[PDB]
Amino acid sequence: MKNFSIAKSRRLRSTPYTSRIEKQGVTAYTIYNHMLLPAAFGSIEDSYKHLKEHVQIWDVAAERQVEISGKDSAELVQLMTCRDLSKSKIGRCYYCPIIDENGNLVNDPVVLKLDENKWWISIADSDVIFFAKGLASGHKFDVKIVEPVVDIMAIQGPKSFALMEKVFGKKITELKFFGFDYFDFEGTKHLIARSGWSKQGGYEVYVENTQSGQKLYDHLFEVGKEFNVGPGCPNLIERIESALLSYGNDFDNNDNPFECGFDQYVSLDSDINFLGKEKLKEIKLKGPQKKLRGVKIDIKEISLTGSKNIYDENNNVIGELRSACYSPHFQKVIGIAMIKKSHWEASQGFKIQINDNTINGNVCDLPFI
Amino acid sequence: MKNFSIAKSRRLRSTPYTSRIEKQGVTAYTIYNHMLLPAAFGSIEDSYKHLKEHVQIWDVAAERQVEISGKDSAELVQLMTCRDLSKSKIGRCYYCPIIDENGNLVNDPVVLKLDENKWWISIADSDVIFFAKGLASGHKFDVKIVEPVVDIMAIQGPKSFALMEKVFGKKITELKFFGFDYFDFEGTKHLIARSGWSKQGGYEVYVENTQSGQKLYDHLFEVGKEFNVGPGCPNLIERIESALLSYGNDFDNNDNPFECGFDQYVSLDSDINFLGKEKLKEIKLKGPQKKLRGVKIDIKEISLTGSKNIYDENNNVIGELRSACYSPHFQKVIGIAMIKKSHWEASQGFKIQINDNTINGNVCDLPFI
Ligand SMILES: Nc1nc2c(c(=O)[nH]1)N[C@@H](CNc1ccc(C(=O)N[C@@H](CCC(=O)O)C(=O)O)cc1)CN2
Ligand SMILES: Nc1nc2c(c(=O)[nH]1)N[C@@H](CNc1ccc(C(=O)N[C@@H](CCC(=O)O)C(=O)O)cc1)CN2
Ligand code: NA
Ligand code: NA
Repeated sequence: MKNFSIAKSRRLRSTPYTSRIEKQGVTAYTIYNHMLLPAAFGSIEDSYKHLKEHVQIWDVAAERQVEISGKDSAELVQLMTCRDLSKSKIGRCYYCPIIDENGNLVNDPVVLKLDENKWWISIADSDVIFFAKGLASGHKFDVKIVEPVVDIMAIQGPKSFALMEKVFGKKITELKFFGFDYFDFEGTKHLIARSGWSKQGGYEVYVENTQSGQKLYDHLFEVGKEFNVGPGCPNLIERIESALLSYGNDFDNNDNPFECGFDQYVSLDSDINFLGKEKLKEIKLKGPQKKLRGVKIDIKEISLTGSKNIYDENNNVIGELRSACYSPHFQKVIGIAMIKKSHWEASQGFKIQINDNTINGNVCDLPFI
Repeated sequence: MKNFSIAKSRRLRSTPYTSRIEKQGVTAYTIYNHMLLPAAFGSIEDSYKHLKEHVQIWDVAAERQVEISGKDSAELVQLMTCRDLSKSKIGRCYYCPIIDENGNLVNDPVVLKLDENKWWISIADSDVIFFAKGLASGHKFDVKIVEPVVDIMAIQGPKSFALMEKVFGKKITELKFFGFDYFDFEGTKHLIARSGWSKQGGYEVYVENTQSGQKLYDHLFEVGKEFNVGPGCPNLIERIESALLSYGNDFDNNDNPFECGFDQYVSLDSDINFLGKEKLKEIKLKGPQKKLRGVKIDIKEISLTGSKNIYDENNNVIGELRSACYSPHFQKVIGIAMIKKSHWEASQGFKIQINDNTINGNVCDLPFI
């Protein structure tokens, strides 16, 4: 078979939105944090054009929360990330690389400061919950760690602002990027952040009152018709163009923040303790020997399922292509590659095999646009 | 909406066997430890009948290892589990429930004792590696923790013994259940355990020398025609009939081992140090308020994708059905359910609404067969 079906089970968790999206045209799934995440609603290029011009409602429930509350909750959150949260404020979100004893990436969540003693870690695809539980047990921290009943619905695209203002009024229009607050829908208060995994604008509703969230989802579709609302999901083209990086795809637990472009989030000259601070000082002094870069490849199609080596002019491996797609903007294939320091330079040439032919590419900066 | 395609990416990791199985009729995948695990090679019933009669070779590379080595390794491994490993022997495997600060299940791995200071933890679907790393950081344990390059291939079914003897000769016939040793294939030594996720007999080859394991895979198909060898995968029907439990399906991180039938593996009266030991003591003294039980249901079809409530005659929830299938042995649907203390007794009747029919069922003992 060309395509393979996904085998559902309790373990591949469904979401509060599954039954809806399956009547709205979902065509493919991925699995993210042991949960169904839509991967396509038909054509990826059509979804991309629609996202950049209208507004979409997304089931991103698979962006699970790790809730850490209690006396030592701030310190435990800080312990896991190289980002300095000492001046963090309630009502703000923070992109926080989580690192291990080697200084290597575990996850790249968004952290929400709900209170000094209550934090939500909105995670990429790894079981941060068990990292946090292990750390807390070993450090004898006085915290409570749970995966709360939170199921994010995102509203993304340039008409997200107009749609959300229609539903919630003027107060939501004051919400700054990466801020959050609480908004009433039909008597129920929901936490809503201005965030999401696109650079096309919008919001993430952190649904705790599940039935009210399901009704809000339906209401967004009913009153969003004038904005050409449609279902959607994180878009491969958009996210590669925007260089929105994906744990497990572009970087993994063998990479450190300096190999990923996370330099601005590694706080080494402050007094905070975090895992691997250690080794991260050593890595920053010497400099990385590999780094994520963009590539352009002159061909019109690709289906990347895993890493592909890229090669030099002497057929020595000089990097690894990790994410890729056809970009209508460039009218060629673009992608994200971990490249050796020999071939870093924007415009450096390389060779790659697609099917059984050697095809030329060039290295470029991120983001692409 | 009926079946949905899986969307492949680097993050949904492929295995050393992917290219082979995709020429051998794989039709459906699940995701297990962020890795492709085959779910079907066409009809599940036909796969079931074949496994019960003959022999299958399985890609179960998604059964990842956590390797913990060094001076404090034995201690860290024991810290994670309620099972007493104090008299553990090199060359043996042990079923070892992994427990958190609440006494709840994180994973139900098989632990292989390679040396006093080298342990492999063969895991179910959760990121045990990060639990280990967290604990090790807090305790400042002198350990190395890695996910090694190990990609299990299983050989399962009543003809597995004869096929393996064919390849490896008499000495493999000496291997006892849950034992392992090293066996030469074409000059490469492979760790082989008598284990696997069926009750139909066989082995798991812990392939480290990937190229050699791939050659072995091919060789088993070539020499296994005598035994009607075929490809396959863990089988829903067989595993429910055999009462083999799956983390994330039958039990999860809100359940403790006394709710799951793991009592024999919980060591409370020895001197071992592990997480939640106090709380398991508290919990054992009250007794569980819910437990896993078997059910039989009077219909011939089901497609279970999540928990389904099961009811008494006056419409109160008495439990949650978590895994189910049609069983050709029973000529009816069977399953595994978390049932409330009020309604455990074998033979207790219940009702379940499936679409337009209320269907009768009853509670029963595990295992079924
Ligand atoms: N809830 C929420 N949770 C998340 C994601 C999200 O999407 N929203 N995405 C995954 C984690 N990855 C990212 C990647 C990028 C961003 C993001 O939005 N980044 C801004 C960072 C802004 C900043 O640095 O302050 C950027 O322009 O790069 C957020 C999460 C999983 N967790
Ligand atoms: N490598 C290996 N690793 C594993 C699995 C496996 O399948 N093999 N399976 C997953 C964990 N679950 C199980 C469930 C049952 C068994 C099993 O085999 N149980 C015997 C227990 C025998 C004993 O306790 O000694 C039984 O008959 O119930 C093994 C792993 C993930 N890790
Ligand atoms: Na989701
Ligand atoms: Na696998």
